Amino acid sequence: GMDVEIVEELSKMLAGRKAVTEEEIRRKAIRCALKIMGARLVGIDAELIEDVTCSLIDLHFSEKVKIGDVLFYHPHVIKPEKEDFEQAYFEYKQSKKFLDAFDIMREVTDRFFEGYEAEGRYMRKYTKDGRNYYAFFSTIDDTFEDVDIHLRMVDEVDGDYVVIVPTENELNPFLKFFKQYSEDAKRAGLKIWVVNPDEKTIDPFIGYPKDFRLLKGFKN
Repeated sequence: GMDVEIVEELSKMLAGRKAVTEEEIRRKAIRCALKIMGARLVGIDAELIEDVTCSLIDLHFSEKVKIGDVLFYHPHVIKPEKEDFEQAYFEYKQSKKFLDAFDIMREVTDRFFEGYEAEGRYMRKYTKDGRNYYAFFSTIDDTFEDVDIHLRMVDEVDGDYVVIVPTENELNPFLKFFKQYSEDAKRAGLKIWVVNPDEKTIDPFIGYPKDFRLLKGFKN
């Protein structure tokens, strides 16, 4: 905990912003919850994230402006200009992509880990014969930014820690991570696996399980 401390971390990330979306707040709330709780995130329910997001929308983005099918939120007499909507929109796309992929990722990862027993939503813990895997669901751009969190996470769990991210359309997201952090990831033993939400497949980007019986579950 606490819910208050997560709401304080979220309010640091959004300082100076004139517009946000609920899906952006929701995504960054899961990432702040991780930063503050680490492994204890396996015990967190969706209701913590509901309460955190409603901190910020219902620093305080109280006032609604609808642009097409997207609901933006802004402060009281702070007026969002084009540039603020454009950034809020870039963040909405990023966040919606993760959020749309989220449940398919947990389906594909469960299927990879059968029949390990499974618990958790935002971090998911898989256990079979006293052997544990810990899966955090994110995106590669987030993982890039949150890399210090993930590097420390590998030593904090009794088992293997894996970040599960979706496929991207461009090369740069995965390519810039490789250039900047692949060696740090290897040295720390951080695993990152890639889910195709369309094809319902999973593939390693960085790192492998330590059981040949799981290697069956990868696409290529």
